[PDB]
Amino acid sequence: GADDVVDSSKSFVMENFSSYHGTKPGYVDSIQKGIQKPKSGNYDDDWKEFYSTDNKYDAAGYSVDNENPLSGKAGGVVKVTYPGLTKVLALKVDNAETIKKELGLSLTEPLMEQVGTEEFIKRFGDGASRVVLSLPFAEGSSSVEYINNWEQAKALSVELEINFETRGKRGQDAMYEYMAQACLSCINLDWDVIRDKTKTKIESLKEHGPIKNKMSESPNKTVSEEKAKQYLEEFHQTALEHPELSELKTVTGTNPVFAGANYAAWAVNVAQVIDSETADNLEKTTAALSILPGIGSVMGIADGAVHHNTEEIVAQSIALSSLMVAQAIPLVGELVDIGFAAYNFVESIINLFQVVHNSYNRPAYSPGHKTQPFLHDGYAVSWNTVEDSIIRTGFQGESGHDIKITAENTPLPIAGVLLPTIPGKLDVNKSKTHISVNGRKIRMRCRAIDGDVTFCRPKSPVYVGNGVHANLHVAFHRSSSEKIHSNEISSDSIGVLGYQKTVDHTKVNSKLSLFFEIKS
Amino acid sequence: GADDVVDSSKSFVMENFSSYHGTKPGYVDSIQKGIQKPKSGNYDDDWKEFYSTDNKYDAAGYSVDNENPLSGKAGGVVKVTYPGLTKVLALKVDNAETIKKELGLSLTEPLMEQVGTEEFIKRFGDGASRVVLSLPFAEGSSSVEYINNWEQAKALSVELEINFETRGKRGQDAMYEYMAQACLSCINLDWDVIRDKTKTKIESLKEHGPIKNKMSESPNKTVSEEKAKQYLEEFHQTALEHPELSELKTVTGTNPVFAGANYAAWAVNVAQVIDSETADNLEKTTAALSILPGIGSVMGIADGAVHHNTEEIVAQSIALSSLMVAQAIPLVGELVDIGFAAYNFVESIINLFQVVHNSYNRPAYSPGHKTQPFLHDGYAVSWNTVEDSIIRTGFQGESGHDIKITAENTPLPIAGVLLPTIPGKLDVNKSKTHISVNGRKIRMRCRAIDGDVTFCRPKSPVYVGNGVHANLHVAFHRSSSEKIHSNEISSDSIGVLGYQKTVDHTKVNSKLSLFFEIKS
Repeated sequence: GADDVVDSSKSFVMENFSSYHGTKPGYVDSIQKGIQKPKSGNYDDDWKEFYSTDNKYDAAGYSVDNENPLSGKAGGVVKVTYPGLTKVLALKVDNAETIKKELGLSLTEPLMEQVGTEEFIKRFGDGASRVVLSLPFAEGSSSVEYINNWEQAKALSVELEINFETRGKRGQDAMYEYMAQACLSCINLDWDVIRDKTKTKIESLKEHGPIKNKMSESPNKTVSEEKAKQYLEEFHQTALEHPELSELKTVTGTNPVFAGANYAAWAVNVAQVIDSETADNLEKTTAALSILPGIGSVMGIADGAVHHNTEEIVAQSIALSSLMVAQAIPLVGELVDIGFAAYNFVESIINLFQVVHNSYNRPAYSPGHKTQPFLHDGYAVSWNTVEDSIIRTGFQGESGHDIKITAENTPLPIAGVLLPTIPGKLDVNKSKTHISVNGRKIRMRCRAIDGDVTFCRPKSPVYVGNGVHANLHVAFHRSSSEKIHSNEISSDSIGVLGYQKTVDHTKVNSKLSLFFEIKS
Repeated sequence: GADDVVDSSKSFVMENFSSYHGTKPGYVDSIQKGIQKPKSGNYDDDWKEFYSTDNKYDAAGYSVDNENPLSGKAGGVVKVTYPGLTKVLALKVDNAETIKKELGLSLTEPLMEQVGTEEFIKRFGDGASRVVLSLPFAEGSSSVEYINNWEQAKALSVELEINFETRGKRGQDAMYEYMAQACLSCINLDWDVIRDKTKTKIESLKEHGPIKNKMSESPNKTVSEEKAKQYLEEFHQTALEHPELSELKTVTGTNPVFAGANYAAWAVNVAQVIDSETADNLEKTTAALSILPGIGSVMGIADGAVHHNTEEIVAQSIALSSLMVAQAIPLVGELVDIGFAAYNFVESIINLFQVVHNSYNRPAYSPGHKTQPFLHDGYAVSWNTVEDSIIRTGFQGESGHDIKITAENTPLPIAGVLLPTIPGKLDVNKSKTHISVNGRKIRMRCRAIDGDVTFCRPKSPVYVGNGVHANLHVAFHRSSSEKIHSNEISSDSIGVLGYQKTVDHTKVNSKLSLFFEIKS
């Protein structure tokens, strides 16, 4: 029925309904004369339309130069307003055939065509001058996408929200500073400060005796990739000794992702894929750099956290990466000017920083929460469904909870599982708790540890891998209707235990965590 | 309603309804006198019951000695038959409160109690002498689990299906040879042959000049773990040169998982966790060995396939592993007799082989098929739902397909995606195809490659990692109602491309495959 394709709760009517539209450079002024369909030349006749959104910051992402989409200039965002009263109709599905059939409309005329006809709107407009469809912007987003009938969009009034090119910043800085307003702490850095600090640090580092000497030491010739990495590793060790890098050094030691070997491999990789034509063009540089592994070493991003979180540390890491890439270019080839390290290398990587910082500033589930997998030591585990991750409380009775388990290649063991328990309010049903391995149901033997943890081991050995997967089913029983209190529990996760290894001279199992939420 | 908890299609009535029950050693004869509730001492008052199954081979898995569940003897399987007519009632959920409420029965008396009362059965039995509940055995399984009211189970007639101890085989060989009857080729090996071949190969290998000399060379002293691994690696290289290992050598070279370094690390790991008490006890040996990583090297299992698939190669790998572990024991400690390498080491690992071979012999989805993830190079990708993996054909209109993407730690790029296409019958809708990164919707630029592939790249750089995940949404449009024909397509997978690397002196992207099925 129509409620299968339309959400009446999120449908509504508004007077002067406004929304936002990202606009490419060169059209920021011309679009403000009026919304008009572009010239001929698509993918779905039913979906011809003019697109807008409720989120001006999402709209800013569609404003970059189409001929240089990765690195080009952003135009701006305009606000577009319908005069009068508009019915926004929220959809539950984006399939034109389903929407057409379930709304009793003609299946022979494009959906978006009919949305714009006087019939359809006297019928669905609830007294509105026009009808605009709505859809969920995307998975992981709360924004709203608006689909406007072109003709009806002629009625739109258009004005400026922001012109990114009037700010006169370098690269895409204005666009990303704007998007950062869409609101782990937060990374909201000043990139003019970072760029100036980076140039300053590069010039200043290059005038140190030890670094100058290291520079001389270079083969300054094409040499094998392992020799190049060894020299670059040495260079990194030298430069990090200097005080303009002191903060970097301190973050460097807290994580192997940040070690000199990883900077060396990144710098060698960069020099290997940047030829003279690419070095001269920001877009081509960005496309090349953007497909390399290892950028988290330069970015100080590991374990879900952005560790290079101040303008000072970021400028230090970019400065150091720049001079390492300058050192690596003559060790891989002869035909590329090392000016790339100071110019488009810095310009491009600054752009990549802003993309990734932008991702980490958006709400997202951590590994092991809801349906995001926990990936670790070659395993993948995850809650089968979102409800599995909720442990309901305040009632007598049972619940069951499914956890998917597998591994990437060779067979890896599952040693057991650490579960929460609370006498009366949350006991493990050890009859109904089991692990199914390619459909072989394996029962468990469990013992209590302290008072709030039950540890269960399979009664036959469990292995998972390419082609062998498992379902861990956890059954809890509740003899009391008393609500669980958030300190009767000492962890917020179920701990699946993988293979045994030695961490700092102690034998422990690989830990695979599924985070739960107690509710109700 | 009752149809929310009961499946009338899989419910039925049978005359002389029989099923199977795994029986622990010492109870195979006594159980055949009659089914009886054991003495007092559970987890859910509603679920007191006697359990059976439709699959005698699954039942065989519950027949092992409870005091030695990993490695102990298996009793057998008995067939249990109800005289007369039984109503089997299939359930859709295993929650006693939900089942009780929805079936209009009392919520104050255990479910399984009421199942056994004359009331409930005149009412649901459709003229049956008793009522037995049914449930899905497990995830990934097609077997059926039966839950029998104890009292009503007094009526059961019991006979022998198999006594595993009468076969008089070593270890658990009878149980696993039986389970293998439950039916990539298949691994159905004769383990008496393997054991005899293994003893023979060990004795024969130990009498070679080169291997004897290598033996002398050993420090024969406790030494560092890296020195031990170096010597063991040398030893492995020596033994593989001898003709009784020729088949092993040939499989050895086809895969780095099988290289001498991995055997050495396994053998060192084993020697490190086996003390004298553990070496003397099969169950304790098995519990220790079963939680180690790396067993696929000895098993020849990698990439979803069992490469050591003949009695000859398996006996060669176990023989070689045995003598390596004999060499590693004095290099880690002084208090353990190397007789462990020949006795319980071989006994235990044979048991682990049978467990894993048993897993690979069961039907299962490969990585990237249905909802099993494809794990590779630190990424995880998967179909969001099972229907996403189906591309329907034979109609004009659109479909959409969601692929979850993330990575395990530091930010890794998504370079683009390779998609199937067929003019008219399956075109990419490049307006509605996009990738959402923590809710940031990124559009694509696509180009055709040949005639049946469309390659799409994001218009802003995509990275994923701990805390950053993506949804790839693929929209197809169909201008013809003609059914896709299975040679208009040259691959059965969508290819997500990750970071760039060099494979045999060529630059390629990490390949992440989502396998689809064309249907309808």
